[PDB]
Amino acid sequence: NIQGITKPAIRRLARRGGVKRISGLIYEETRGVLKVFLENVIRDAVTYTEHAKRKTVTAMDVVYALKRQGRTLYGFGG
DNA sequence: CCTTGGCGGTTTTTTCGCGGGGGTCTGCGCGTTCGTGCGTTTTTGCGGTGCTTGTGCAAAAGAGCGGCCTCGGCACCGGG
Repeated sequence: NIQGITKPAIRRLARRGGVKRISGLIYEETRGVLKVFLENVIRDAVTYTEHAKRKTVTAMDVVYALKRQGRTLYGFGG
């Protein structure tokens, strides 16, 4: 379901960054880099959860993993 | 305080970037049809109470009996 990140949505995301024109081949590249980033953060959150002896990933594990990667997130109980 | 290799100014050379010009194609813009998301109400699962099913802990007398012992009576060893 990587195709679920649809073309208008990624167009909107590029548009927030101030981009005027979009190449036709860029969408697969953005899907790939988003997959890589999500893979890394999800992996770290999952092993945090497995150390915590839990079966449900909470928001704290996600914020912890992100802050450990230098991508500190405010607003979710950090 | 000694030393010398290298920065620095100067003069030739050489070469890459930008602009102009041109051409091409491809995302952008808009219209039409289709999908599949958020929003509700319904369904299945986890739990508790109440009810039902299992089960541990007074002489007296006779009759009959087993063990037993004396005894009867016999066969047998030793010798000729």
